[PDB]
Amino acid sequence: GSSGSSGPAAIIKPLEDQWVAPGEDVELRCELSRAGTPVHWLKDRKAIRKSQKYDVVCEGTMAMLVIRGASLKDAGEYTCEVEASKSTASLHVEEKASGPSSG
Repeated sequence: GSSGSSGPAAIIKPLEDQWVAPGEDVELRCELSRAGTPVHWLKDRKAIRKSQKYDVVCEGTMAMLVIRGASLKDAGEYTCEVEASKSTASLHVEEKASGPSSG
C-alpha cells in the first residue's frame, strides 16, 4: 500500500551558467516538484556548508544559493544533488574593464 498521493521532490528547473564580476553576489535558484526537501550544494567536487558566504534559501519549491563576494575562484561547477534528481551548472567570474585594476 502506497500512502500519500504521489509527488516527488525532484528538480524540474535546472540551474544555468551565470556571468558576474569578481565581487558581485551570485544567486542560483531552482525548482522542485515538492517543497521541504534537503539539498546538497557541491562546488568543484567539494561539499559546501550553509554559512555567511553561502546562504541556502530553501523557499516554496525553490532552492537559492547566495555566494557573497564571488571572486574569480568562486567560479566552479555547482552540482545540486537532491533526493534523487541532480542539476549541474558552470559559474563564471571576470573583472570589468573599468575598475581598480586590469589584467
